[PDB]
Amino acid sequence: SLVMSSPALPAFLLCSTLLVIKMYVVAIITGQVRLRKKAFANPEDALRHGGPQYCRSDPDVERCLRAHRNDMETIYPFLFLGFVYSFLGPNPFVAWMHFLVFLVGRVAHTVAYLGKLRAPIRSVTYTLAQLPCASMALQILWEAARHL
Amino acid sequence: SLVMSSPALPAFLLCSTLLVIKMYVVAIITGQVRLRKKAFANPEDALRHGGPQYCRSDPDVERCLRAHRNDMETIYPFLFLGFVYSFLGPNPFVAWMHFLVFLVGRVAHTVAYLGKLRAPIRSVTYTLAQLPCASMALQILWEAARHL
Amino acid sequence: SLVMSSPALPAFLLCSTLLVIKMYVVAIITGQVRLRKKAFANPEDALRHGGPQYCRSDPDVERCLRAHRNDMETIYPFLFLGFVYSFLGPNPFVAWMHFLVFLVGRVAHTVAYLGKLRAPIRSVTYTLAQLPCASMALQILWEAARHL
Ligand SMILES: N#Cc1cccc(C#N)c1-c1nc2c3ccccc3c3cc(Cl)ccc3c2[nH]1
Ligand SMILES: N#Cc1cccc(C#N)c1-c1nc2c3ccccc3c3cc(Cl)ccc3c2[nH]1
Ligand SMILES: N#Cc1cccc(C#N)c1-c1nc2c3ccccc3c3cc(Cl)ccc3c2[nH]1
Ligand SMILES: CCCCCCCCO[C@@H]1O[C@H](CO)[C@@H](O)[C@H](O)[C@H]1O
Ligand SMILES: CCCCCCCCO[C@@H]1O[C@H](CO)[C@@H](O)[C@H](O)[C@H]1O
Ligand SMILES: CCCCCCCCO[C@@H]1O[C@H](CO)[C@@H](O)[C@H](O)[C@H]1O
Ligand SMILES: CCCCCCCCO[C@@H]1O[C@H](CO)[C@@H](O)[C@H](O)[C@H]1O
Ligand SMILES: CCCCCCCCO[C@@H]1O[C@H](CO)[C@@H](O)[C@H](O)[C@H]1O
Ligand SMILES: CCCCCCCCO[C@@H]1O[C@H](CO)[C@@H](O)[C@H](O)[C@H]1O
Ligand SMILES: N[C@@H](CCC(=O)N[C@@H](CS)C(=O)NCC(=O)O)C(=O)O
Ligand SMILES: N[C@@H](CCC(=O)N[C@@H](CS)C(=O)NCC(=O)O)C(=O)O
Ligand SMILES: N[C@@H](CCC(=O)N[C@@H](CS)C(=O)NCC(=O)O)C(=O)O
Repeated sequence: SLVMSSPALPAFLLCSTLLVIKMYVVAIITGQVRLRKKAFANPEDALRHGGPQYCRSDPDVERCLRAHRNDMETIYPFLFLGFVYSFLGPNPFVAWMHFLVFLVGRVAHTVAYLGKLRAPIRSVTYTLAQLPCASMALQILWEAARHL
Repeated sequence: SLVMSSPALPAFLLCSTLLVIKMYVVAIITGQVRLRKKAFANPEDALRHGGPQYCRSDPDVERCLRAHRNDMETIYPFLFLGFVYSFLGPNPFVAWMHFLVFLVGRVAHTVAYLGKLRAPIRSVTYTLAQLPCASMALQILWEAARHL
Repeated sequence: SLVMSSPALPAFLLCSTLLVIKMYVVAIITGQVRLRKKAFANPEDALRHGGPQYCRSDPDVERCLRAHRNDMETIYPFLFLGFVYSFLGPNPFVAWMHFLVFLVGRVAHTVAYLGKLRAPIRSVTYTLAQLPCASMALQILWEAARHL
């Protein structure tokens, strides 16, 4: 199997795929919140689900959308950086720590966001998760630059 | 050519690149709608195109933005999952079916969204397209986990 | 090192990683603008930073969010297209030109957006940067199609 192309790759693929699934869960929650609160973004949706007055914004829906957007701002770059980083021959344990800190940080972020936890809990989880991404980005920069 | 690294890879790259182009088409449509409806997000844009009163929201522009955002929520994860999945040695026909269902589902989604088709047509196309993504994610999870 | 899998790869990884870092910079700027202008998206944030009246929208915050969103609409597809394109054996100089035009175009876009430069400066930078992406997408299409 090509999952063995590098020792850090299986850990990366586990963490990344869990995070993609976590984003799908946010999307599912968002749809459920729209139905429950009867808050739809499109008139065609609203007319199917009770009438035109239900084409409206809702704070809980908007919160779900913010969580999903923040995921796109952070998890998508990780998918790129973590994949490349896996092939740079990092210490396997060090790489696992990068991926684990990101995974735990991001799951905590979603819990803090959707669960409306007091500030600055969410902000701290965001910052914690960005640390390994910054670290990987710099390592990739040096490796890329040195092969120019 | 490295497109032959795995039998499913060419089909994946065809479907993915078509979907990226499809997203670019949505971006082009969005700009055209902004010009036609004179609905700009930035005061500097509005002042070039008729005056400050044209820095305003428009329902058709917002609809285009929702379609593009939903594309980012779904197509970007597919780019990751489909790429990895291509290297896991899936049955070539089975893989083609995963990629084809996603491609057709997503093109239908954009048509349903921008064409304002009655509910739940768009919702069904979204769900249809998510099915192969869920399938690929689970397969990657097992492969990654088993190589830990 | 696996950065040498193809002659264009180091240049791609340099430009891509710089762009990911550039997006992180936009995220940092966004947070700084929220604090400075006291404009928070969440009531829990606002209550930590002065009171509920600071859960409010701000034009500069919204501008930062638009820049970041446009980055997600354009840089993320480049991460995919540029990576694949690097392995298609393009002329090294031609590939460097694709990556450089995208990098310069996108950095200019962010400067034009956040710096509120007169129209159509931002629009032109967007269009300039999309050109190499369109070029790469078409090349990938042909390579993928021909290996079906
Ligand atoms: N419009 C809309 C809409 C808008 C916002 C959230 C949701 C949700 N969750 C929906 C939503 N409604 C339906 C639906 C309604 C009636 C009958 C069937 C369906 C249906 C069937 C499938 Cl297979 C998949 C999804 C849906 C579906 N999604
Ligand atoms: N501002 C703005 C804006 C805002 C929203 C949508 C659109 C569109 N579509 C625009 C928009 N205006 C121009 C433009 C205007 C006058 C002269 C030249 C241009 C121009 C030239 C090139 Cl090469 C590329 C793009 C544009 C362009 N885009
Ligand atoms: N809520 C919120 C919020 C909302 C919008 C922008 C920002 C910013 N920038 C913030 C924000 N506040 C804090 C913060 C506040 C008090 C004490 C500590 C912190 C803090 C600590 C770390 Cl390690 C990282 C981030 C933060 C942080 N971020
Ligand atoms: C991966 C998906 C994670 C979902 C996290 C669910 C967090 C919801 O948690 C809930 O939040 C409510 C406020 O929203 C509170 O009223 C509840 O006390 C709390 O249980
Ligand atoms: C406030 C400062 C936090 C910024 C995060 C920096 C992340 C550190 O990352 C480190 O960078 C070094 C130099 O590039 C490398 O030698 C290390 O391998 C890398 O882990
Ligand atoms: C990849 C891009 C797909 C573009 C799909 C275009 C769908 C537009 O379709 C149009 O929608 C209008 C409402 O918006 C209707 O008034 C028209 O009858 C219909 O033709
Ligand atoms: C409502 C239930 C729909 C959820 C979508 C699940 C997608 C099924 O996906 C399947 O999962 C199996 C176990 O992981 C694998 O053996 C199969 O290869 C895979 O196709
Ligand atoms: C990668 C991050 C790029 C940041 C670009 C910063 C551009 C800010 O530039 C500033 O913009 C202000 C309006 O916003 C103007 O008042 C100032 O004259 C100008 O210096
Ligand atoms: C307004 C027209 C601009 C559209 C951008 C097209 C980008 C051109 O891209 C070119 O496409 C050719 C055919 O696919 C290829 O042979 C070239 O390698 C490629 O650079
Ligand atoms: N787009 C972000 C940029 C900065 C950021 O990501 N901040 C973190 C820590 S405060 C966050 O959780 N933002 C909430 C959000 O993006 O909705 C924002 O508007 O806040
Ligand atoms: N962000 C999505 C999460 C769920 C989702 O993707 N739903 C599908 C099926 S109803 C959709 O097409 N959403 C419309 C959209 O994202 O604007 C939403 O707000 O609806
Ligand atoms: N989502 C974009 C689609 C088209 C686009 O990307 N346009 C460029 C050139 S005008 C841009 O900079 N858009 C500003 C933005 O996305 O906020 C939009 O709404 O404008």
